Amino acid sequence: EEPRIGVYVCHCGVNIGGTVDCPDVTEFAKTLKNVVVARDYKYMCADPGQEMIKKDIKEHNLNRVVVAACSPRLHEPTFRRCVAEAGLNPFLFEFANIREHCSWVHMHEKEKATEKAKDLVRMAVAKARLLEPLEFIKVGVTQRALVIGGGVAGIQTALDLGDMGFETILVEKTPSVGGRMAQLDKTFPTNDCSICILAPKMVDVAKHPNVKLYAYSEVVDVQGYVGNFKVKIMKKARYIDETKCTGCGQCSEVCPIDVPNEFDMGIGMRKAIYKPFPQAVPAKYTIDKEHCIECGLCAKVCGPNAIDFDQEPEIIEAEVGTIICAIGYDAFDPTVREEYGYGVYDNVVTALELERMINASGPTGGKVIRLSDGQKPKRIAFIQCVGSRDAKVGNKYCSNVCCMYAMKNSQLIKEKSPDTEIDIYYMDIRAFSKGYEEFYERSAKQYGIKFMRGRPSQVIEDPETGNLVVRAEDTLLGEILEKEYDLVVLSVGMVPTKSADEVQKILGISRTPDQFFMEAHPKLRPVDTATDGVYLAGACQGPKDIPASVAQGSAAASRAAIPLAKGEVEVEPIIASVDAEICGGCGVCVKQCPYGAPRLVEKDGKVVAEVISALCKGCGTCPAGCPSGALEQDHFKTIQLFKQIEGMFRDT
Amino acid sequence: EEPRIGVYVCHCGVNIGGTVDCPDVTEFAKTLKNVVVARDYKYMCADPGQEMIKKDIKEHNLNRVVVAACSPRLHEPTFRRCVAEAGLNPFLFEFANIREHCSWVHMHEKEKATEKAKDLVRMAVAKARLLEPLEFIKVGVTQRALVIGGGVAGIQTALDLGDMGFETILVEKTPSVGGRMAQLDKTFPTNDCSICILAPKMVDVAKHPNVKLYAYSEVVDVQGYVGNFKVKIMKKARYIDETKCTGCGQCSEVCPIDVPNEFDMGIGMRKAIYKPFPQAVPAKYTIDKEHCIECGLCAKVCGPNAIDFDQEPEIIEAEVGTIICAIGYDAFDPTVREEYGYGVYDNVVTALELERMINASGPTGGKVIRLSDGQKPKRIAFIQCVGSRDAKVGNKYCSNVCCMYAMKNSQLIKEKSPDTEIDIYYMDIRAFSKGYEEFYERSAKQYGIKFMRGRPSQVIEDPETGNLVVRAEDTLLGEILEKEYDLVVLSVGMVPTKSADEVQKILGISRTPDQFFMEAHPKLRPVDTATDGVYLAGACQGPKDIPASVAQGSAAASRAAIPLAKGEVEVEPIIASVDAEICGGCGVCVKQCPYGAPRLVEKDGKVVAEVISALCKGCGTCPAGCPSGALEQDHFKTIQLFKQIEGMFRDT
Ligand SMILES: Cc1cc2nc3c(=O)[nH]c(=O)nc-3n(C[C@H](O)[C@H](O)[C@H](O)COP(=O)(O)OP(=O)(O)OC[C@H]3O[C@@H](n4cnc5c(N)ncnc54)[C@H](O)[C@@H]3O)c2cc1C
Ligand SMILES: Cc1cc2nc3c(=O)[nH]c(=O)nc-3n(C[C@H](O)[C@H](O)[C@H](O)COP(=O)(O)OP(=O)(O)OC[C@H]3O[C@@H](n4cnc5c(N)ncnc54)[C@H](O)[C@@H]3O)c2cc1C
Ligand code: SF4
Ligand code: SF4
Ligand code: SF4
Ligand code: SF4
Ligand code: SF4
Ligand code: SF4
Ligand code: SF4
Ligand code: SF4
Ligand code: SF4
Ligand code: SF4
Ligand code: SF4
Ligand code: SF4
Ligand SMILES: [Fe+3]
Repeated sequence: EEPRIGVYVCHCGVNIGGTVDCPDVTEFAKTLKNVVVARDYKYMCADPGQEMIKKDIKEHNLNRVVVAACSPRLHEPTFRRCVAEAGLNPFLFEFANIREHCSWVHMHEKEKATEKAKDLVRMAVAKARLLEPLEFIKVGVTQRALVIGGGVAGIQTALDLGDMGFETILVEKTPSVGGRMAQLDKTFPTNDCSICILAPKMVDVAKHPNVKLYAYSEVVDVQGYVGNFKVKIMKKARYIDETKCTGCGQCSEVCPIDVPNEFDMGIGMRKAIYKPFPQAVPAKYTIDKEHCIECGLCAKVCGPNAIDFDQEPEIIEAEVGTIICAIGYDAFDPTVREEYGYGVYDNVVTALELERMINASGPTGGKVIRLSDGQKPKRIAFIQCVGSRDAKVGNKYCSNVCCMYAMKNSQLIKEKSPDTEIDIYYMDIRAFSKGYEEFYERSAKQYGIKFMRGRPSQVIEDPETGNLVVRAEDTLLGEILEKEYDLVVLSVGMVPTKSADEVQKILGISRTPDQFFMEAHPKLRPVDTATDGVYLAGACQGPKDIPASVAQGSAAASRAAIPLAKGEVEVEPIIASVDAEICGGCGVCVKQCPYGAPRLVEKDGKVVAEVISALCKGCGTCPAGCPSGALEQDHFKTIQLFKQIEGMFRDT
Repeated sequence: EEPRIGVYVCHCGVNIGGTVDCPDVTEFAKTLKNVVVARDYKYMCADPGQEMIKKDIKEHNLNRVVVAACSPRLHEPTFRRCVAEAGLNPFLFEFANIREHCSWVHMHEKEKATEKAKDLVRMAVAKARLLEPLEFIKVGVTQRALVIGGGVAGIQTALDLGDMGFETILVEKTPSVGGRMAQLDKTFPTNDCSICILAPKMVDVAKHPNVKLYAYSEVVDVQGYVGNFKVKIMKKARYIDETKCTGCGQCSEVCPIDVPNEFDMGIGMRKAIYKPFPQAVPAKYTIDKEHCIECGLCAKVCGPNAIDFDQEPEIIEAEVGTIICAIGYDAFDPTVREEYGYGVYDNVVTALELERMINASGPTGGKVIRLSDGQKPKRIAFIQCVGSRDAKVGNKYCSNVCCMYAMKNSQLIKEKSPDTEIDIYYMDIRAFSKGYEEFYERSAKQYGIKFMRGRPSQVIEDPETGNLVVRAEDTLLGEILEKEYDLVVLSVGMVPTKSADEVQKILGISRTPDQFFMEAHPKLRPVDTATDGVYLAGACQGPKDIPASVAQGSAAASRAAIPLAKGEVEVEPIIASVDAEICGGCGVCVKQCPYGAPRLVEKDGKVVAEVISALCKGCGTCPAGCPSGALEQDHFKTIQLFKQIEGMFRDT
């Protein structure tokens, strides 16, 4: 049948129309072969736009639709549903990106943007002509979810999913769940005890009938696609019998190797054999082989003889339908900001270190003290925006929680020591949510915490006393201050967790300019990722506080429960297949597929290749590498791409 | 059975122990009748403390436990589970608040705080003896949800729930869904059209097989409890047949009466027969009988003969298991801040009015013009924090979105008119989320938008030109500015929607100090309300942007789907019941219950009262008002409270 194309040019208000002469693109579109209808409209995704496309498909008997608008990554599915509702196969629809790829990047070159939009429409029309109707692959959904990361976000997702009756697996890297919230002393704006409100949830998750918690474990491989993921979990060896482990802690005294306690941010000192924190769930010990010397002194003291160095990590194979990534974040390392002297001056600390110092169960026994002499500081300075809103360190974003935790900890220090003078050096106080501005008002009126508007230039240590001097301009007075302090606290920003690189490669997700994981759309889909069946929850998606993280955990559980509840999802048939009449079995394609989909086989007495459709993810590498042309990826066939290339220069 | 009590005194590190002599309280506790065990421990809510109680319950065959520590509002559930795990009924457990209520408020009066702690332990022990074992009530959950409010939040909740396969009802007050987002032109920080994200969602929700949309309707009554709500929806009369209506609008051209358009904030003029905005869903028309003259001119042009002036509102009865409140918000009315002259000066407008002015489909055709002469403003001033962070107007909170929308609309005005000079008068720029600080950086570096740190003192109009003068201190220079402008935009804050009062009374939910709806807990239950089966989503819970509102919509869908998925929920048994042998049917209790649980009935030839257990929420008002003592609230019986009162002065 002959192509009958409908070209729709969107103005997107003035986002496109303001730069691209949309009516002119529409007139040009009509001059192309097979383009029987062409219209321009203010909002193509809106109800009148979709109804326009639909009505035209029926009235003008179109078999190809071209939408010249935003990015397919945003609305390709929207328009596929719109055309499918009118009876047109969704793979006979072609998107032409003239907004993100044209109007938004060529704002001061309108005539050239208009010319570029015409070529992109022509390139789309060129591919559209040779597109073919494909059947969306209906696949089943394994009734099981996987949550990676055991913090407040991941815990919330697994609790909601388990409460809905869905089998859920929760994988936690460290020996205990709880995340950074377990390291905090109290939480703003209520000043609630962090662990005192988090432990009940850690307990609920550990004994939930629908949640399988795998602590001290890591996801090492994820294969498959939405509804059919095959996941490999490595249950790391603690080198201590899990069942015979009482969790008393008497084998650590003998250990001669001291390791800096990660939980205490490097202030505290733990042993090779240890426990992360007192309220840890599950309550069990672990041997760190990265620092263990295998002297066996701990084994001589250990009664049960739970210690076993011949313990081997177990690889667990599990099948899940959806995956929620909630690996959280790490605190920025301020050593780079050399003028603040972190790592040089003893009394300059990060706010996360301060949290561990304030926390009752911390290394200093809940006592805020100077690391140089052990004395309690009488004067303290908080420096805001450390590692945030700073191009020199590559973090041009706001870490969201630093203004609030700085004011919070200042209140906690005042409650414990009212005579302590506290000054906060800031640019903007961001107390933007419920009770936050009130919390800010309170810090000053009730606790007498002082605020200086001015980002400090440098910190200088007095080598005689260990005291620090903060150099900064009081911008509200137009004068330079040089105030002395007993302790300087750096309000460090949030950065992606160290393992984020590994987790990205395993799930196949992307990152935003801030290096955190990328959501499908900031407003249309805040917890979904462009990768179907993979969602996000918490700080790994971007800097945010506890409630925002808990809300995302719940949101991710809802989004992740949709495929599980439906029990069936539709996946793209943009897969590779071998033309047996052309394949002479050269074997080049076999090793190119990382999923082993193409395989050599005997057919009609000779050897040919055959793609196992289910294992093909649709990359297009093997057809590109096929020297006979027998292999072709549906929707990205060489001929289709060839016509698309011709389209940039001429009509074909 | 004789009470066997176990009293546990917590030190909470030194939070209690540092003020209250805990070992002394423990000694005193042992002198009370029925106390078999009494122990003091550093952290009772920790694993060792919980195991200590569980072990003692079994080893000393205890039937009552008293924990003298923090507030039951924090750990009552924790200790309930702890004792229930040891076999002790959770209602035989009694909390004594000696931290929030004693050690934390009597820090400088240790002796008296110790004496007070002893009395509180004695008061608890006194009630404990007469406590009884109670069993939770199991009720079924109607597999249906109700979403009130058709904004982006409510739409998101309805879509997720419907996508999960749950029958959902979406009630929208105005003739179209979309909310305030529908009124915006673009949305920060992506500068997408509001329609980009919202319209496809409006489209989907209107044709969702599991969602019943009731536009131009209001919930007028809600009765029952979680899983068993009986709701009444009033389908208001549009005076047009929706099934017959095409939504062409030939009628709008013929109608001779002009009504101010609410959607355009009074800056637009609509007709008696109308469609809120061009992209409205349902794409149907409505007749405002408040202004219609009944000339019947619109009926002459309507082909399908849809106009019916004899239309009567229909009351729909529906049964739902859960309810999600997403009624949104209203823009603050700045008339009160008389110094800014809103409602006096023609060229002083609110940012929401500006949104309608700058929207292509708005009254001015997307042209920002002065309302005094129709001329385009060459100089514009944005005043931040209007109606927020201000005690004089009673709004001491941050409205969250004003810094961002002010910078967004300034970018939009510059794209349309680069020669326009824009100055933003602010205190703090709150660009706190992903891409926000970047958006802020961009407004200044790319668009040349200027920022003045100074909350303006007043605006003064030139009566001859209509131009405004902004009086403010440039705090970063310590000088007073008196700059002239062609248009002043007031960045109005968010306040609860007008109907919030009516909805609050229907659902039985509370409000936080900012007048927005109150969440169960800020940190851990951000979308649940203290009223079981009633959840929140969006701006009605507090000022927030679209990304957060969509996330809450999804979060609410997850939380609201838990009871629906379980199909069974439990209810606290701290309810009222009548002792038939004592009740002589005096009828005093009946009218005291706002839920109508106590009812008069005939039993064995005589009249007696009978509480319908499921309708009792457990307030204790009718038993308190019962003159025969036949009515009692389990867990708060008069005798139980009497002993508690005696306990303050002596041992019972
Ligand atoms: C100094 C400071 C003070 C703060 N104060 C407050 C406050 O007072 N109130 C407030 O609301 N918020 C506060 N915040 C923000 C708060 O810490 C976060 O909102 C919270 O930690 C986010 O929880 P999360 O689960 O998203 O991430 P996380 O808490 O970091 O949890 C992530 C979890 O996943 C695990 N994990 C990491 N990588 C992997 C992997 N590859 N595989 C498996 N598991 C993995 C981690 O070990 C961790 O347990 C503060 C932040 C800082 C830095
Ligand atoms: C001037 C301005 C500019 C803004 N710009 C941005 C921006 O650029 N980006 C951004 O992210 N955010 C922005 N915001 C914030 C944004 O408007 C909100 O986040 C968003 O509208 C939240 O939608 P909602 O569903 O929570 O409430 P709403 O949008 O207010 O929707 C509430 C819905 O419920 C309905 N309703 C009300 N009462 C009842 C009842 N009794 N029964 C039934 N239905 C009822 C209403 O008719 C309405 O449809 C801006 C706000 C303002 C004021
Ligand atoms: S290894 Fe043995 S001594 Fe060490 S905590 Fe476990 S049970 Fe106790
Ligand atoms: S064998 Fe390893 S864990 Fe045990 S005492 Fe020696 S160094 Fe410590
Ligand atoms: S939340 Fe506050 S301290 Fe933190 S990056 Fe933003 S402005 Fe800076
Ligand atoms: S690369 Fe092509 S010709 Fe070679 S075996 Fe594979 S499909 Fe056949
Ligand atoms: S196109 Fe080829 S290389 Fe790519 S996933 Fe498919 S079978 Fe593998
Ligand atoms: S039981 Fe209450 S008072 Fe005691 S340690 Fe726990 S939170 Fe603190
Ligand atoms: S989202 Fe895409 S189709 Fe919709 S108005 Fe914007 S550019 Fe147009
Ligand atoms: S003329 Fe009739 S069909 Fe057309 S929009 Fe008006 S009421 Fe609806
Ligand atoms: S009958 Fe009513 S709706 Fe129709 S034209 Fe007259 S005033 Fe307008
Ligand atoms: S978001 Fe900005 S303009 Fe709005 S109340 Fe807060 S500080 Fe003021
Ligand atoms: S108030 Fe008491 S005595 Fe009177 S009818 Fe009710 S239960 Fe009976
Ligand atoms: S105790 Fe309260 S809720 Fe219960 S039946 Fe009596 S008045 Fe109603
Ligand atoms: Fe506690």
